[PDB]
Amino acid sequence: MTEYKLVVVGAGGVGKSALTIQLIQNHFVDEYDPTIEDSYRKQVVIDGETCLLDILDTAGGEEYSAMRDQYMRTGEGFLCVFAINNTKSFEDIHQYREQIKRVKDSDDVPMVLVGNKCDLAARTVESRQAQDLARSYGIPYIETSAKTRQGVEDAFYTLVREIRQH
Ligand SMILES: Nc1nc2c(ncn2[C@@H]2O[C@H](COP(=O)(O)OP(=O)(O)NP(=O)(O)O)[C@@H](O)[C@H]2O)c(=O)[nH]1
Ligand SMILES: [Ca+2]
Ligand SMILES: [Ca+2]
Ligand SMILES: [Mg+2]
Ligand SMILES: [Mg+2]
Ligand SMILES: [Mg+2]
Repeated sequence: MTEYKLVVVGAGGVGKSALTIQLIQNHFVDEYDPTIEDSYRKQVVIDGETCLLDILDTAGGEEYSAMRDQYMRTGEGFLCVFAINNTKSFEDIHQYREQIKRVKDSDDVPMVLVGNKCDLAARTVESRQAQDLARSYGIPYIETSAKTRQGVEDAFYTLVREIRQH
């Protein structure tokens, strides 16, 4: 069956792990344990196709950049995650995108921009601001909450649908 190798990137604390765990394991991780490099695999049906998702959950932050380079190399699509209550995380996105382009040696990599923590009310990144960034990259913008599950399947499945257009 078809395998989709997805990679989740973005600043520390934005919810990469919580998103992945919610998708794969159907619960919300409330605590914060920084990630080094974790993988999850699960068989799912997406648009009638039985397939295997292989999801790489990466370490966030400029300090782990070198480590990510090699682990990121076989990624077929990337979720670029910021949190809607963390302006710096949004400002950091372009650096993650640039890393992706470096590791894939391509300007045309399947990606989705994800604004996570949309259950929180202390919003400092407005939807339109993120829409505009995504538009510049030619990719979708989707908001998610790993806490409530809002948008979580949509984000990951949309990434699969972007891979399929490549
Ligand atoms: N309210 C709310 N909290 C969230 C959401 N997603 C993650 N969090 C919280 O934010 C914290 C960090 O989440 P985590 O997934 O560990 O972040 P990360 O991006 O994997 N960090 P790292 O790069 O260090 O591994 C946790 O306390 C988690 O519960 C969300 O959608 N809503
Ligand atoms: Ca929990
Ligand atoms: Ca390279
Ligand atoms: Mg993590
Ligand atoms: Mg503002
Ligand atoms: Mg398209």
